[PDB]
Amino acid sequence: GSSGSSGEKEDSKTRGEKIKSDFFELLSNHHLDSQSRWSKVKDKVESDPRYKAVDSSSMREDLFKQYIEKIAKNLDSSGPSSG
Repeated sequence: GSSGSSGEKEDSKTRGEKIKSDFFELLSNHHLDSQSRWSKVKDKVESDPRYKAVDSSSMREDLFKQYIEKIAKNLDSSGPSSG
């Protein structure tokens, strides 16, 4: 991303932080797959009120794309992750 910021502030003026966390949670919960399609994830997440929280579209495509991008590419596997 481009927008930078230290730590995390939970103010009323801007409560995007929490909104961001919720977004990821949902997507991930939908067992995202490399062949993930925004149109699909959207038609599936739409049913959820959390998806309504995000007003800015850019955040949706960007965020969603970000997560998916990581999946497709070599997944971060390290530690006891493997059993």
